[PDB]
Amino acid sequence: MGGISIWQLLIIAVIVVLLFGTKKLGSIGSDLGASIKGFKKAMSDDEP
Repeated sequence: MGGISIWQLLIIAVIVVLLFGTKKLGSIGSDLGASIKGFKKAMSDDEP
């Protein structure tokens, strides 16, 4: 924090994605991204 929010993430995410080779996110994000969707989806409901 202290200046890091979406902008830093954007540059970082872009660099990370090209530099990583778009292999990890696709390999880990598959279980990880999915886990959060299930998590967020589970808590997304029953909330204002």
